[PDB]
Amino acid sequence: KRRVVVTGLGMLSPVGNTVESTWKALLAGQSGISLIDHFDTSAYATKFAGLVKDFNCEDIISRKEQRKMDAFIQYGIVAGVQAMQDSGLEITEENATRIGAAIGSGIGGLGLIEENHTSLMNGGPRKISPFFVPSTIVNMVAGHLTIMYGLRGPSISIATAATSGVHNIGHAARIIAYGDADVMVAGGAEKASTPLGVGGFGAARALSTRNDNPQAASRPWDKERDGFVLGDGAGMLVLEEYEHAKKRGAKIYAELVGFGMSSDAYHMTSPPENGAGAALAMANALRDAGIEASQIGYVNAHGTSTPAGDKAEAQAVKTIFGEAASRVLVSSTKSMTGHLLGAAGAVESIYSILALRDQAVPPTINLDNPDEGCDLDFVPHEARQVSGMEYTLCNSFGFGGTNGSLIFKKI
Amino acid sequence: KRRVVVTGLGMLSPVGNTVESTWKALLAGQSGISLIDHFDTSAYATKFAGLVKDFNCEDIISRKEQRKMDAFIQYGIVAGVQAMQDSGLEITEENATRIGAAIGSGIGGLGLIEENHTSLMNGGPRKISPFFVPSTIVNMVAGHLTIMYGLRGPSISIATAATSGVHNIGHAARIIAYGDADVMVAGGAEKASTPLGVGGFGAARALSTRNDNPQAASRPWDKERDGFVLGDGAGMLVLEEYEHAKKRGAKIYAELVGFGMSSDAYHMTSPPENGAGAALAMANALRDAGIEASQIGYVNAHGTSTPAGDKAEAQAVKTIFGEAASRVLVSSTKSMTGHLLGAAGAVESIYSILALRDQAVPPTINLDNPDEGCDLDFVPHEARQVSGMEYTLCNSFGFGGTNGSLIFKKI
Ligand SMILES: C=C1C[C@@]23C=CC(=O)[C@@](C)(CCC(=O)Nc4c(O)ccc(C(=O)O)c4O)[C@@H]2C[C@@H]1C[C@H]3O
Ligand SMILES: C=C1C[C@@]23C=CC(=O)[C@@](C)(CCC(=O)Nc4c(O)ccc(C(=O)O)c4O)[C@@H]2C[C@@H]1C[C@H]3O
Repeated sequence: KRRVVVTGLGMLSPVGNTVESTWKALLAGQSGISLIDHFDTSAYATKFAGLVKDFNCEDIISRKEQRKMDAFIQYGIVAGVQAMQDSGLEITEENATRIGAAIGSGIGGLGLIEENHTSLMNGGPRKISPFFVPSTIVNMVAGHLTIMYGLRGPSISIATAATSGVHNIGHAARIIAYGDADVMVAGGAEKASTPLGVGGFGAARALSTRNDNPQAASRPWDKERDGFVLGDGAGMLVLEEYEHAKKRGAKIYAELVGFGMSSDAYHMTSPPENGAGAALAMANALRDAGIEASQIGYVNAHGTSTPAGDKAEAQAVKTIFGEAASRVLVSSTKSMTGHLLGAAGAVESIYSILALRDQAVPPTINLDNPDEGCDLDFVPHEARQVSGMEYTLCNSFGFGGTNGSLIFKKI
Repeated sequence: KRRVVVTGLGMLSPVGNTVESTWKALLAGQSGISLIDHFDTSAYATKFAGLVKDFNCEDIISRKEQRKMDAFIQYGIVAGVQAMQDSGLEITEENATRIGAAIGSGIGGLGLIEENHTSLMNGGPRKISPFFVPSTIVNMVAGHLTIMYGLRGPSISIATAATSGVHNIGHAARIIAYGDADVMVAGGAEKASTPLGVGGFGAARALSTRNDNPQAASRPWDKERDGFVLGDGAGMLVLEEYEHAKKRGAKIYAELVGFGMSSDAYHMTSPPENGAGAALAMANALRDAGIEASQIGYVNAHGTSTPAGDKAEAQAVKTIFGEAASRVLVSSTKSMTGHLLGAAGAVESIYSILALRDQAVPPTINLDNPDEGCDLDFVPHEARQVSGMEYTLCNSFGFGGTNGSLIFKKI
């Protein structure tokens, strides 16, 4: 039976352009939310987001290649290179066939979709860029990274809205465990802070409109919450079969032990009050890992800061953890980072892993006045020191009622 | 060890709005390509495509729900309902948790992306539809079908350009075999025949521009070929664990025995001359199925009608089949249907299955003057009667160099 471990990490987020800088900022409760300045937000109900500050790909992507990629792909590539470098893995003719990728995005290249469509409206199809398709489609991060590293193994890209990051990581692990690969770079990337992204999610009445205090906007489980805050970035993990990792002397961050999936079968853009779908996904991951709920020390929640979404997950956690419900720590790092959509489950899996390494759990900031009758410990305001934590669980749910949960185990 | 079989089929294509009507047309060598009339093609270099004729969802999708979905989702839903009905499966509180979906698309809702962006350009973000996001994103076919049927099991959506259909079907099978589900509705849907789709792929110099003879445009392996022909539609299969199918008396079309994946690691929009990536995917599927190349009776090719793409796959088939290379039949149904992109591998898996049932293989029409020095039997012009065919193989390759192959076995 093939075990899967994590041997490399890469990340760009609204609170940092590296894995360690991001983690340090989160443990310090720092918000990465600010006013948007790259497009005129005068007519927009929401005028802020979690932006990647000073993104730099100068020594990573050539000038000729950059022009063929939407920002989401550039972010995904940079984070993937960080992960591959961190892993110390060396690609050879002999193992190239055994290394692949599972990397997705929820919405893909909105920026270049807008640019190409604007061009078409203004001057006809002759003005569409030859790069339109490959610069926008969701699977292009995987495409570029395999070419860059000479990876010939399986490559897939799961696009399940906010569940993407978790599904790609989960299936990369399945692929390795099944025997189709020994290593996979997996994760997600997103850059939806554009007119269509902000305007689109705004049209759905899904975003916080707290323009007067952007850093206090994302407040999961707080009574004054009014929708999610969009965040940009990318998270990538190098997953690897255990004996393969040991043989080459890899550094091992944690083990990936459980992966659960479910569907709400309720409504396209809202969960059932019950949180039955969320619960089933967590139950499935626990069964996959062969452990009980009481063994989980921390749950990095989906917790987007929407009125109904946050309540359903709290109900789901209560259902699954029962008597232990008050003893597990639960936090939503989206309180600081915003919602990275297709990259959310990827960066949040990284947070779940580092929590095991450092035995420290990041807080749900802004939780000033929690919804009434719920006795869960949402790690409000300040990071928490933990002691003999062996397992963490990461939840990611998505439009369409698609759910996913991953469980990581220390060492 | 859990075996996976096919118990239901659903399909909309340019040659028919049902599984049997489509198959009858293909065995008869009928083209489904015609001039586009739903948008003004005056300024477009390519003015034809494979369109779904007289699509009807009146008794399937309510008027209230139709307005929330791009055409690709409406096609995917109709084909999924056809498959679920064909399967005879009855969803209960007891099995709901064991039934899921793996359905994707390569490009998603171009039609409604254009409509929403046009609205934004003309009147600001206030004019974007509240349905923008859920009406366009790739995972919405899976989302709607799970809600419609009350499916609570795993739902994923793989978006790997033209490889989508094969990857979704392959991973649905993996999910069942692993134990995460007993049944999965899997496949793909696409409706990229819009200004951005035709103009976008046209900008890349990837489409045939034979406007004076649209039905002769798609001509895989023919010397006068000049790019692919875009096709719309959707293909869905109900996959099911073997003992589960038998117990309820399901009708069984074929068994899914092998699934292989690879990456070219060559170029974003073209394969290597070698076809090494295509070859590895077929090799992987053969190994997964535990059989030799000589046992395959028919290969339904990726064969899009591009100069370099068709040559690389012919080289790959020669590499894998060697001495048997001239004895296996190879055909590209895209010669009649056009390229359904994210749905191509789904409808083509259906063709691969029916070929086993009927012991008949559809032709590569338009193959008037085959490229020189290649001795493969591409089933030119006319369908072929076969005799003791036990295995078929379906190839699907995609931008980003991502490849996939599936192998189906009779009974
Ligand atoms: C149907 C409704 C009712 C409505 C009312 C209260 C709410 O909380 C929101 C604002 C968001 C629900 C949600 O959490 N969806 C939801 C979900 O199910 C799965 C994933 C996500 C995600 O962000 O990743 C998500 O956001 C909904 C959205 C739309 C309009 C609002 O009035
Ligand atoms: C890089 C080039 C060179 C060029 C020259 C000859 C060709 O054949 C085409 C027209 C298409 C190659 C191809 O088959 N890609 C290709 C591929 O790798 C994987 C999938 C598909 C698919 O359609 O699903 C596909 O189409 C390419 C496209 C672009 C411009 C042309 O001059």
